[PDB]
Amino acid sequence: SLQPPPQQLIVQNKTIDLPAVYQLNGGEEANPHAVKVLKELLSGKQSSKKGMLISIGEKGDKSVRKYSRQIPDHKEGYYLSVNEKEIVLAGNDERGTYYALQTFAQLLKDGKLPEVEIKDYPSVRYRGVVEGFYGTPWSHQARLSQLKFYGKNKMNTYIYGPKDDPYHSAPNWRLPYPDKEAAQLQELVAVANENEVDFVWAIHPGQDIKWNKEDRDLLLAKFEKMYQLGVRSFAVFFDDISGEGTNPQKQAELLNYIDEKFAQVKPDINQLVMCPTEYNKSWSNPNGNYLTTLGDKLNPSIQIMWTGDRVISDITRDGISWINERIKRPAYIWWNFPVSDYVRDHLLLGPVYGNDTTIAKEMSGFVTNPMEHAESSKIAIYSVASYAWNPAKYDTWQTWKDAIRTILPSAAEELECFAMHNSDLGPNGHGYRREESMDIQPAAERFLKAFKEGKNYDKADFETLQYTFERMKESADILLMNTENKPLIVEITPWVHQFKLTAEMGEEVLKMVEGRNESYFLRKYNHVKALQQQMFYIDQTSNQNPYQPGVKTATRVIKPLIDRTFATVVKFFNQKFNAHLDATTDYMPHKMISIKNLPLQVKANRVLISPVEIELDAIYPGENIQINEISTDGKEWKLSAGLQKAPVKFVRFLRQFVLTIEK
Ligand SMILES: CNC(=O)C[C@@H]1[C@H](O)[C@H](O)[C@@H](CO)N1CCCc1ccc(F)cc1
Repeated sequence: SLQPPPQQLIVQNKTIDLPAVYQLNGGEEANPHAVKVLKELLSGKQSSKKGMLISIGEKGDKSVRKYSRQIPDHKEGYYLSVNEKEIVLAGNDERGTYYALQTFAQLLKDGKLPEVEIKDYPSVRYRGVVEGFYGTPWSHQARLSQLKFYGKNKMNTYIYGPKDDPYHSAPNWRLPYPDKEAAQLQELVAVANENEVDFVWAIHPGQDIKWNKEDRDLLLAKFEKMYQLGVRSFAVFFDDISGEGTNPQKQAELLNYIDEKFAQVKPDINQLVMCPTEYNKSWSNPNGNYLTTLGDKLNPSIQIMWTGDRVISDITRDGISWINERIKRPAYIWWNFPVSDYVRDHLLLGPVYGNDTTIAKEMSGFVTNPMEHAESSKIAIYSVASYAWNPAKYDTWQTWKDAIRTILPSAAEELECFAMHNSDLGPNGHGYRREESMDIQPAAERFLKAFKEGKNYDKADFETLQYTFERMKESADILLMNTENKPLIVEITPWVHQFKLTAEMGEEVLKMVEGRNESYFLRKYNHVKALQQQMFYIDQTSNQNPYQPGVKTATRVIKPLIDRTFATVVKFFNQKFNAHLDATTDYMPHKMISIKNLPLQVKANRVLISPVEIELDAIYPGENIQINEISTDGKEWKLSAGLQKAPVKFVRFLRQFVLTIEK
């Protein structure tokens, strides 16, 4: 298995030993980065002329003049051959040679190579990642890990643009980075170069830019500073802004000025990219002509980014033809997956799919906007790298599995389990969803329908659910203690905790279904209620960000199954034994009687009704009561209003109804 899969491949049945004795040809000529990889693979240090010849170099080098005709005439292309007599590692360019070695490293198994002929090259010119999300920007160590990962998977582009980096966006995009950050960026660029990645530094000046000489000069001054730090590719983002900065004429003029007075004046600047204000069809106003202005005015060499028909969308043939006709060039795709900054309580670990596989020539580039969880994003990144290199043979599920086995080989099956049930985004404003838990979806749907209707569920379906919950617990506990990729485990641990609780709860609820006596049923019932409380605790103490705090897992299929199964069996119990057990499926320390069944939610220091009287579990100082009588007890009482730290336990009087309290 090779990732990305090469364009052309011919395999035999011969097994070549990684030669004890080798003769290196072209070590002084070839890409130093590629040579370093090779020499590292050759600890079989017997290196005389008496050994198996190994030819490495770029097209035009003396080392590979023979195989000149086999080398693909594409940028970043290469030719690789292994047989009994000689090994060839010939790239069309230095980066092509490097990519030949990355494939060669995958072929090396058990210290023995297969007899293969490979002619390979990318179908998309620019492939990689744009760190362009809202939230905590990737740590320095995360970014270093990312760059080495890109090189291994032949991603040649990394676009730096964290929305919450103050020196990337407003107002301090005018200011140079402090010495610490500057030294770190200098290192990143160096590491990027060592891994054949283009470090593209983006700037995001649109929100407060003045279309005058001062701001223009300051932007160029900033670019000049980044250049001194080693940056050789640049970008200007105009996404998510209002006001004068949205002017297409001014944007195009600025970019063209940057191109003509900086990009072309420097001897070695590669990529120049811009992100438009209208970066998807849905936000494009047909009443005007923003995109056709950019397309006509912006110099053709300059790239224009695009997220598809919507903010979050997959790329289609009709969609890319639509934008391309207007910007007068092939779109540079900005794919908003697996970015989760609008569903921050979810991890998006599912496979990469939905993007048309035949449109490689219709795009200038393809980059993915990831989660602020860097390691967790490697699943999607690895897949995009595969897709972008050879879209014609992109295998959705095989690549997803290959990614997981690469990222965490010591616990691949456990990570698959966790990831399969952590891929959907849940409900959101963009209406973007992904498949989740499809393996067990059919058995869950049948079981619940039969159970509710009082019909007999199939034993097979029941046992599948049992197996699933059992597997989830194993996976959760093994992942917690995994020391192979510690940074990964740190990222997902809160979800892994919630994942195990979900599985434990599922087991206990199934036992309530099997329950044949009252005492045992009650024991299980009390255990479930305690587990609910534990999930609440994690939801309130982990991932407490300002936007979607907490931790949600297995939301598409499994949590609804358990909740609905728990509610149903409790109803049956109350009917049978004339009891009044609470069939609530989510713990809530507060109460709200009156909408009669609308549940309360605790988010940070806020108590709210899901879009009348509320009773808190205690007396708190009140902050305010936003909306769209106060009391400490039911005796004495007193589009928004404040509380001024007054003691509150009861409130009395739907798009929002939120009580904020002090902590
Ligand atoms: C190509 N550029 C973008 O995709 C811009 C932004 C950021 O990159 C963000 O990571 C991504 C997905 O959340 N986009 C969300 C945009 C929605 C949004 C909705 C309402 C708003 F008020 C502001 C932003």
